Amino acid sequence: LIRQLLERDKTPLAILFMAAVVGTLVGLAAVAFDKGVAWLQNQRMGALVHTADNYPLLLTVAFLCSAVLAMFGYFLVRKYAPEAGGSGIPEIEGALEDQRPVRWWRVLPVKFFGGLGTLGGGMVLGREGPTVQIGGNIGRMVLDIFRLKGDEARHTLLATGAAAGLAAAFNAPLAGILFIIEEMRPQFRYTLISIKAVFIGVIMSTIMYRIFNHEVALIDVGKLSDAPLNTLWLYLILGIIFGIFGPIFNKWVLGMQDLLHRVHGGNITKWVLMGGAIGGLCGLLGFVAPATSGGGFNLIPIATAGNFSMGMLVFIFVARVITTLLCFSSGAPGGIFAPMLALGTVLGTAFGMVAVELFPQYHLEAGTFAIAGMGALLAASIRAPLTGIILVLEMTDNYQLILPMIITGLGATLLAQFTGGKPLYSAILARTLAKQEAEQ
Amino acid sequence: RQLIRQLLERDKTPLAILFMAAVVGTLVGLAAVAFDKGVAWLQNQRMGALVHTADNYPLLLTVAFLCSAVLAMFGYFLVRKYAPEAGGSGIPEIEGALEDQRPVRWWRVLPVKFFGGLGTLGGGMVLGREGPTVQIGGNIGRMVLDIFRLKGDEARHTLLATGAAAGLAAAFNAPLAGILFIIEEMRPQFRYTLISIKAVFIGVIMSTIMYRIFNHEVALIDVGKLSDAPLNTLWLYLILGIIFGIFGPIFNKWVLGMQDLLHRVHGGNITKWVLMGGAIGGLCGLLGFVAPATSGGGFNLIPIATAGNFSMGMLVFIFVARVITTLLCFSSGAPGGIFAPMLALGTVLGTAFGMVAVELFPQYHLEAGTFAIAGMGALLAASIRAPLTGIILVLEMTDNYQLILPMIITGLGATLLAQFTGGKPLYSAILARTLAKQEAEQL
Repeated sequence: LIRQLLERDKTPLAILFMAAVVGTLVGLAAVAFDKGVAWLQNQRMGALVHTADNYPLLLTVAFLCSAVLAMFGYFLVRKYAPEAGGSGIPEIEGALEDQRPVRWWRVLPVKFFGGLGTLGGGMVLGREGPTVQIGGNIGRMVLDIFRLKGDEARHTLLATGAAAGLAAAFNAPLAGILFIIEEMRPQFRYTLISIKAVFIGVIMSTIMYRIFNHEVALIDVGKLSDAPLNTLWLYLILGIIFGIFGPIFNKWVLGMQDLLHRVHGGNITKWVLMGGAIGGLCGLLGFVAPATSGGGFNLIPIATAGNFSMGMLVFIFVARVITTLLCFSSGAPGGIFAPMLALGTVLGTAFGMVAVELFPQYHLEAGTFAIAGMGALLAASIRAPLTGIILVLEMTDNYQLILPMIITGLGATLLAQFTGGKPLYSAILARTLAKQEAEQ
Repeated sequence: RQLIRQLLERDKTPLAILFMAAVVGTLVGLAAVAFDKGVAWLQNQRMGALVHTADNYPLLLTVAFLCSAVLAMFGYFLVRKYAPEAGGSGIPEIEGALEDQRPVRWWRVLPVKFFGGLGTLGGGMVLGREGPTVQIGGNIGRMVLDIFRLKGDEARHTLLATGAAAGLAAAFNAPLAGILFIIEEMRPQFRYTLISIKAVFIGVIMSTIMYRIFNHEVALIDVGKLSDAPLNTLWLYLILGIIFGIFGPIFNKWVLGMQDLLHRVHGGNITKWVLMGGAIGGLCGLLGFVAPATSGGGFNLIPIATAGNFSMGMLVFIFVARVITTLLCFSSGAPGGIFAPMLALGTVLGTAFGMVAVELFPQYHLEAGTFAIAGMGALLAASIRAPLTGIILVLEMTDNYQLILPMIITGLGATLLAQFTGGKPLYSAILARTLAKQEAEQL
């Protein structure tokens, strides 16, 4: 009696089956990207050990290999795909609506190969941007394979691919679910089946991630002490000092974009030569000191343990802000999410040392502010606290301090609105839509 | 200075909303702490009285029957008079008040939900403390807004939201599930304004602070670290998801039939209603001493059934004689929620399916107790259709965050087979029936 009624409910089960195949296709193409970025990074620095007789020659070999990888990425991006260069999240936030197209023809080779080129070279970016853009474009690709002309299936499978990309870029299933409901809330349908397709995508993508990697947390810090009471106002003070800083590192990106848009003009023969020099200089800076340059997913346990002085922390913070403004605002095919975690961990440790020095009788531990700083800086700069305070907990497993994290996320997202500020993934989207409308 | 004075009075209208959200958070923190201390004192006093007068067995049976029936009649007569809307699940009468449907009364709801809702729950009925305090928060948000007469349109649907969120957060010690409840479950009712979503955060943290002041932070359920679920038994949670998805609309149709089946035993008058409900509360207080895991508050068995073990026949007896008493003690019209009895109904079927799976599948290295954590958030997601709240709510109070993937697996299965098989959310169907009654009593 079920088989005759199954045809009456056929077309939602079609969307569920496409969500189940998206959760395999991305989640395989995410683990392939992660293994590709693990390759030719340790292989790149292992190609450096048999040439230690001439140290400037070693410097120039590191500079040239990072520069040719960045030039490969920028040449593969600035040809065949002007929509690939950037953080990826606005270019599908405008594609959940009918404002920006998802052209999977020439992005899914381009974003993957350019992300390998700009991430194995050692630039500051961190892969969730390419992983979510690849996920959304796979969610658009598989709807072209099995021909479906529904005007809601393409809005459902894009959100399913985005959720299943973010749930494999971070091993964060719950944050992969809530990223759609928080960051892409005005670009969503929620018609009682587009939460189920998102669930199937997140489940299958996390299964295909954990079937290859065996790690309980992407950032391996142990069980820190739980934050007691009568010391959560220090987390509120950290929230205030991040809410002041939030729009400052939201105006700086949009200023550095307009600054670096004129150093090359519009032709790719200057953009490639500028971005290759930027990526090579960042690779040399990563060889010289592997704390100022490099991706965001190093240095977070090293800082949250407390293995840094105050002057080293402020030098790492200044040079890290400079290099994450230089290596992302040039139209790079990488993400700005993980460098925000690096900046948050650095300033959280720099505040935790101060809070331990000033108040000894609170019995503090300077790692807890380093944990809360990422979930506050994401809330201050992208204006999405609910999918930040779980994205920094799904890969840390420090669930005991879950209340000061909400306190500092609230304190960041309040003073990010008291000061005139906007979400970065909406400011970039509105700016490129205004640029496209001014062009056409 | 003059520049910060000019910027201060320009934004005086959202800042007043945030300050009232802080006041609502502190008030529901004090109210829920007083509610938990009241029901704890009532349960401890009743058990101490029965232990003191436990000399002869028929006398001990009769005094334990008269207790939690005198309190039940005091919790029913004070509801059926002065407050015809209080005696329900608490939450749907403010889900129909996030809109403009139901009136948000604080005149005769707070001294009803904090007198009868204390008296019929501290006596030891099946219903949990989740239901009263969310309505207490949503009805004290209007009291906070009406003590200073702000009278804004965006203010009322913000202080009806932060009261519910902070009431849930002070109920189950869950500062994520409080926000996620009225982000996900209240999606057809709550309006995003980018200031209300800050006011809800303010209310949730300022109520969780006033809860963690009085109750020391360990857990609500005493299961520390169960075994993790590897990537070989993840399909086995999906079968329990299918089972709970079938049980989804099979449950809360018994509620739908019982709410109109117990309407014939008393009609509509107060005297036969309170005399039926006194016998119901006395039967439940008797079953809370004859076999003190079949009935009660619903939290006295979850560290027992999750960590330790019952027998299989004992577990199916607990499940059957718990289904037969949850409907009997809730659907009469009592002040109490179906979060905690739903969790108690989920953990027993989870432990029973775990004891089935550890015997029929020996070659999985299965710990049988870890399926009950999935079963709680599976029956909750199947009968309320709020999976994203139901995962994080049981994860806030069991602290087994090492298994978050089988939780989403069984929530997916439960929601999918509760949507394919024709079912409705219970907290929306109760609201639809009460709205139909309100529109039909006039015409």
